[PDB]
Amino acid sequence: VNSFSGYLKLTDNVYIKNADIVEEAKKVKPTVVVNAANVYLKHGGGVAGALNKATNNAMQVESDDYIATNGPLKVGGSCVLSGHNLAKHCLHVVGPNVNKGEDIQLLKSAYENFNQHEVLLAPLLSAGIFGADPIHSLRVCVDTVRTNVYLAVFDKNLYDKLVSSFL
Ligand SMILES: Nc1ncnc(N2CC[C@@H](Oc3ccncc3)C2)c1Cl
Repeated sequence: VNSFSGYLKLTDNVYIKNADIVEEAKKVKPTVVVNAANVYLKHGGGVAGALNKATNNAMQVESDDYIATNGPLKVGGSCVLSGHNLAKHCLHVVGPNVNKGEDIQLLKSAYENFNQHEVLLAPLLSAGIFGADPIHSLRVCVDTVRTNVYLAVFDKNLYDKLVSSFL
């Protein structure tokens, strides 16, 4: 038993809710919240901009030190940093950005990072401003992640389409 509430169960291990991941994170304090990161950990907009704003820019400060030491992430890669006031840890995961021309096949590699964590609160990777189809992202999630994932979908209209079209 865990503290996630109001989720619809899609599979043995994937759950989905119409929720703001920031508000969801502040209430649940999950062990891991996933950020929709880019390789530079520049948290300017979308999920990343929202999560970072909720940390009063502490996520960005930590991220800039990470990049100065380690260099950029790979598309499809991840790093574990602090969850600040939102979670114990933040798993920064880089899905391919279609608006930058990145290969969509890298979406599966991106979701594989979730398997290193038993339970996660996450957005749909490569959705929103990353330009991929969220229905495809949900399919890849279900077919790749084996650990327990709680997906927060900000847009109610999108949440209803994802559920109604789920196979
Ligand atoms: N998945 C998302 N994609 C893009 N923007 C989002 N947010 C939530 C509200 C606002 O973010 C904050 C964050 C901290 N204080 C007030 C508002 C935009 C989200 Cl939740």
